[PDB]
Amino acid sequence: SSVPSQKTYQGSHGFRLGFLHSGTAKSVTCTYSPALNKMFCQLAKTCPVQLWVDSTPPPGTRVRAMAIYKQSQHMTEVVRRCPHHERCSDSDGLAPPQHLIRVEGNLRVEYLDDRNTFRHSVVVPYEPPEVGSDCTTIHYNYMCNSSCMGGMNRRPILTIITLEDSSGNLLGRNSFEVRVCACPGRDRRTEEENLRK
Ligand SMILES: [Zn+2]
Repeated sequence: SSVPSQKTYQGSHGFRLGFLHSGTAKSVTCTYSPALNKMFCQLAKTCPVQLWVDSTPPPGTRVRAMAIYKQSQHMTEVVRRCPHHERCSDSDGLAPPQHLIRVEGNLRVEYLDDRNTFRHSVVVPYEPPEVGSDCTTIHYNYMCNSSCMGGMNRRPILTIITLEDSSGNLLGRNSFEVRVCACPGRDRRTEEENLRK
């Protein structure tokens, strides 16, 4: 399949992502590394991602998340769940069983299997922040480990978050690497220690 662009594009609304401050305790379930621009998370656990805008986009704006393989040799392959997890019957009633990325706690979620590129993505309406908040948080879940055989096969992925109009035109784009693993805290610490040493 054709490779969706990963180029950062803040756009006219100044679209940026934010992440909670987490540490590297071995018990942590999701932890973001600013140095690596990389989220480390466990399978099927909440991954909060904050949407920040400098100006409010118009009604009908949407927020799409899509995984792509980070390495050039794998970029043209659609990111999918492994057959074992696809068949394990763990859906929430809406997410197709093959989709890696789910959204939890959103009544207006839509799951797309692109009719032409076969890529999967998950989209929700953009909602402005509520009273007292400065950003909007989406709760993602990743439904396979990076190591799953027949799925990610130990290959790193990026998540691309796009702000789009109702018709799919690009308003903004950001991305971050993801590792889905048993012990995100240890893996983040190891990768950061390797980076800094
Ligand atoms: Zn799997």
